[PDB]
Amino acid sequence: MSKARVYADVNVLRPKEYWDYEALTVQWGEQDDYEVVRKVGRGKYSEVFEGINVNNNEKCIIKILKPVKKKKIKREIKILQNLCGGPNIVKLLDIVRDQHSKTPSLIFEYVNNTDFKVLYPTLTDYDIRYYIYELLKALDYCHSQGIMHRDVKPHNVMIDHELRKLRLIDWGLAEFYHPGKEYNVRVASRYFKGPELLVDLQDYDYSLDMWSLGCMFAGMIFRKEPFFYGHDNHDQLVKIAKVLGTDGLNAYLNKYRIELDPQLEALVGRHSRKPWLKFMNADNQHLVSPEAIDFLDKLLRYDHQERLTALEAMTHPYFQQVRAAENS
Ligand SMILES: CC(=O)Nc1cccc(Nc2nc(Nc3ccccc3)n3ncc(C#N)c3n2)c1
Repeated sequence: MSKARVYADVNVLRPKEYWDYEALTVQWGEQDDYEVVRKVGRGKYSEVFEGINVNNNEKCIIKILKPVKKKKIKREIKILQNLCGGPNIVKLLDIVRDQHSKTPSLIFEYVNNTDFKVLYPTLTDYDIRYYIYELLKALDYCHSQGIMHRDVKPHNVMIDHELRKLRLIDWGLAEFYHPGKEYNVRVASRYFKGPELLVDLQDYDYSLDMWSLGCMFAGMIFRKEPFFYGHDNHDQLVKIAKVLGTDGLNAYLNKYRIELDPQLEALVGRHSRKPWLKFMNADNQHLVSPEAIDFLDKLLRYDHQERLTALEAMTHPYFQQVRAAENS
């Protein structure tokens, strides 16, 4: 049986109303207050437009939900309400609906985000350290609130490079952490799914997000997005193993008394561990310093229990200049 090494009893001492998201009662605003300016994004669960709050004439983000079960939508909302004002946590402005179809839309703060596919490549060594650091404040904060974002990826990290402002967005897949509960493992995006998810280990925790963060951090310094480029869940676990080696995996499996499956276990095969430096070339050599490697290595661990916690990561020597900067 596995659990969390930190923040494990947050939802405990906390009244049921904090996590009993199904007892939530949505207080709907007026749909008109917000007008769609232009489309900017879309997911398999919604469409996203830059909008304008007709009263204050200020920009906003309108997330029009697609047929979602009501329980699911109360989860994304309750969690959002619970994290309001948290370091770098995207702010939920309003909840509205279309009277006829009952189509709901969540109004969020607006961020003039620069696509990561284009942004990331120009970031400097320090920018990387800086923004990862900011993303870490968001994770440590939600983890400390009893919430797993379970879907960390560039697409969900909005960055206004001009203002050097960052926000962790889209808490649809997020979930409340309960000591001992099992969770669906069809979360996160293949390229960021932790090994636990690829081996059916159901009782995971905040740790899952640190693996994803690690994948994100890896792609950034090694300039290889995604880092673990697989074609499907099976290929995902394999692509990982060809890097961390199968022994760590075998040890991982055996420690939690888990057992892969024929085609899977046979698919993975046997692989030696490939050192992190084997991924250094001339397009990233100026970003793969020892502190970077040491920090990455402490995030990308098979065993979710070994991985650094959000709080510890922010103190790793890798971020010392960012921290020293902050103390001014
Ligand atoms: C909204 C959500 O949960 N997920 C979701 C799903 C797909 C795309 C997006 N997109 C998306 N895009 C932006 N900003 C933006 C993007 C490109 C150019 C200019 C501005 N923002 N800004 C805040 C939020 C926020 N919050 C957001 N979401 C969001």
